[PDB]
Amino acid sequence: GNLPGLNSVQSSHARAIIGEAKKEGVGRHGCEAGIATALVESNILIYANKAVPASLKYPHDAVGSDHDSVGIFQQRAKYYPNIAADMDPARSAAQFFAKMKGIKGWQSMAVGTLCQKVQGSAYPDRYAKRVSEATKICQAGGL
Ligand SMILES: [Zn+2]
Ligand SMILES: [Zn+2]
Repeated sequence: GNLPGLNSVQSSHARAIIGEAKKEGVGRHGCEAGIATALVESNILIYANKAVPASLKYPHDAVGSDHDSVGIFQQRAKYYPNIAADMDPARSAAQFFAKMKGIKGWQSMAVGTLCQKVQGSAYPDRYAKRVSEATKICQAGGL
């Protein structure tokens, strides 16, 4: 059925993230970072943004108005110009994991801090508060 604490939509999205974690070989630690980030930024839903016209032309579970942030990871269109990718769970995850891997020391870095660095966020506390669930969800997905 569904993953721990996720409805069927969130579950679908998380499975796509977890699947890309396997493909990219980031292990549970990587998966924890991806899911924890997804929970904070969007609660694992695909957001569009009025501020980015092209994003309304892709399937989305809701609309938000944070900067030019789009998708599950709230990747800024400024920096991530391919909106198709930003609005696709698997491809958007690949974009997260790609940046995460370029961070020297990520494999043994605390998850909260790792998400902060990847997202350019100002506080790790938000992501850290979500790791317990991210683990449960990653485990249930096969990582
Ligand atoms: Zn870990
Ligand atoms: Zn700003």
